[PDB]
Amino acid sequence: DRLFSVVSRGEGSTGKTCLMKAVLNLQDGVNACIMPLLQIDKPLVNAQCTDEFYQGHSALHIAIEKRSLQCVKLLVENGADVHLRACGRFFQKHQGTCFYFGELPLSLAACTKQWDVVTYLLENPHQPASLEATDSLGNTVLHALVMIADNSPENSALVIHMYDGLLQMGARLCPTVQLEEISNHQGLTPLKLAAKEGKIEIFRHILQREFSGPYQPLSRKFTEWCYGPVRVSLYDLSSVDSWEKNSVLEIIAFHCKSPNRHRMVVLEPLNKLLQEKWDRLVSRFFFNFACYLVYMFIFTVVAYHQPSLDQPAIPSSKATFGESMLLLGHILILLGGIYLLLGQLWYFWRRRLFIWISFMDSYFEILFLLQALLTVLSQVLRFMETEWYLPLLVLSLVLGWLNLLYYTRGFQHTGIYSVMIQKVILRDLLRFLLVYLVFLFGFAVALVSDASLELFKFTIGMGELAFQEQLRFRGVVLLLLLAYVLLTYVLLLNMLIALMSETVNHVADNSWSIWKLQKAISVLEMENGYWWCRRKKHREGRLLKVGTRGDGTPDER
Amino acid sequence: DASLELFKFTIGMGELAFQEQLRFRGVVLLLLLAYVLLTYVLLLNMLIALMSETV
Repeated sequence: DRLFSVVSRGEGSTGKTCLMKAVLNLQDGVNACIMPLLQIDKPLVNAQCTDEFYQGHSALHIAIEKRSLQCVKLLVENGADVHLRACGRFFQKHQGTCFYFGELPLSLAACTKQWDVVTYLLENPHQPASLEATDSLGNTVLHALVMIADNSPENSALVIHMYDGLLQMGARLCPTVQLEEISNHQGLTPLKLAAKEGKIEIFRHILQREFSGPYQPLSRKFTEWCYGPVRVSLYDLSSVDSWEKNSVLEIIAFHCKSPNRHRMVVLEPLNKLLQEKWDRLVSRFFFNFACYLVYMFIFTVVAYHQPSLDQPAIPSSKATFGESMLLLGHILILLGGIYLLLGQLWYFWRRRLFIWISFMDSYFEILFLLQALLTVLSQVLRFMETEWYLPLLVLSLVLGWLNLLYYTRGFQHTGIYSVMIQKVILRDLLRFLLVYLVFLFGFAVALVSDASLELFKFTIGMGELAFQEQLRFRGVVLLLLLAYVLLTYVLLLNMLIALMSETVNHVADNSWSIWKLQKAISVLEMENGYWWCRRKKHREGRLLKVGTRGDGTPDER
Repeated sequence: DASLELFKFTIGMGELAFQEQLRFRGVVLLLLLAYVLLTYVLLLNMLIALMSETV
């Protein structure tokens, strides 16, 4: 064809005109055939590529992508649009795609540090760039700069300096429009979206933001009392006072894409803010701690002083004060069970959890829900007048004894080894109980092929039961079977020690991260589960006296 | 008696296994002995990880 070869030397399925194909090659960075396209048909320079891949794409986007200047200066005198979307299947639907490169010449101009065409597209007398522009997802230019971030500090540095330079132009070219306030169609600011997808470097950059030059509502890290060896940091703290959109640890609690969710609480305003809120208010959880302890004492003395009889729901035997303490402890114990049960069903209907499909998230709530289910079947079964109530009351008892050690969450030694054993609940013993109950399955089948329960009681390892059956010769088949007991013995001790090689090597600082994460979530969840009234929601400042020695030049003006 | 013999049941050297055919043994020592496994690997874990702490 003369068109594609004419744009090679000198279609309708992809919207590729001879100018579009003429931009698809750069060829020493020139395009000299723009004037006949001006003769034939701003609709050509802003033309959309027809294909499903590049739906909405124009040549100006390649003019950014070719990193040239002749393109962007001669693809703009014919009326180049800026506010135009380019959402297709080269774009933001699926993973493994050039996801959100910006769909927008200001955005993709601002992604790869092309400050000459950001500044140049901010100075064209055709259509100045909408900084507040957005897409069908609500993701603006800030969400473009945050969703492009990665774990590499080179990309973090170029994005943070092109980002802070974009804030420098936004404070110079088009001020008085709060671009950070603008949210997505999900309805989250780039503070809330950056903390949502877990970009601690740019959310940190929001928290570390201080603007040299005029004027004050662009900084976030404030200093009011200057001193040499003593720094006084102030913060507006728009994080926890966001009672309208979300709390930050709700969209960190629950995104549930988290690449690095655990480490980010160590970062400063969440850390010291939820610490001072801890030793404000949250540390007085000891009342519910000892209250649940005395609760378990009450069910302990109800089920423990169970009178030996065949008639359930008996009257006071005998007529003394202690049996009034028994029945009183019974009406008190399901009286508190209704409070815990309404708390967890409110947690269900509000918190919307866990359902589908394969991998269970929190191993807490299977135990709370299973204990709740077996204890309401214990209650209704107690109304159904049987004897089978008591072993399930023992089940809710001992599983409640396991539920005492959920409340072991903080102080400085105990809470962080509670993150050690909590993490080893999250990692090691699940596979160990899988293969160990498989090997007890083959072992208990192997001894049979009373007898079953006595086979369960043969081996903790405490068997001396050795068979008097002189018919089935013992001698090879327990030689290699007891050799297989040696195989699973050193294989499961090997699985314990090598399991500690798996989880222990990595849990050094993640105990110091998951810990203050766990009590951080507990802070923002005692202000949730307890429903009622005012938490401290003032945003005037946060007084911190950092005693870091500075003997240089502050020179703050 | 029952208390002191319960102290002498477990260094770990118990073979006392109950002849009481009334109180069915079988789930409640299944998950109770599973809890003995929990405190066994949890306190051996507390020994080894305690040596991670102080050693």
